Amino acid sequence: ADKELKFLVVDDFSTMRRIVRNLLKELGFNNVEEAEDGVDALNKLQAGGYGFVISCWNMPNMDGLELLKTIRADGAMSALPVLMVTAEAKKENIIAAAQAGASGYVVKPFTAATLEEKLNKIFEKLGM
Repeated sequence: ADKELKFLVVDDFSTMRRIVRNLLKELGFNNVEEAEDGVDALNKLQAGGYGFVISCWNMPNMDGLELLKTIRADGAMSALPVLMVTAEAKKENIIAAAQAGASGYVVKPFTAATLEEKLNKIFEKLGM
């Protein structure tokens, strides 16, 4: 993969965003920006040049699922990789995400090695 891939880390918890950003940094992905909700994420993706989205499932105003659905329906970003992050694995959330086209899903807290594994599988899957 391209270590310069521009990531957008979405979560209403700044601590959670910080974690994710540091784990990416640990894997050598330094190009990272943050969004506090689905709306903010879309405003940012509309600026352009993003290559990957890592989004929390639960956020006020526009949750991860709605954001994901919006991205997938967007002509220009319809295939942007979207990894969903959740603190609780629920069979239904997983299925719902898959179906809406989530690139992957991970339960937090996770380590850089777990993240790496998820990212590599999506990169490959997307022949990235």
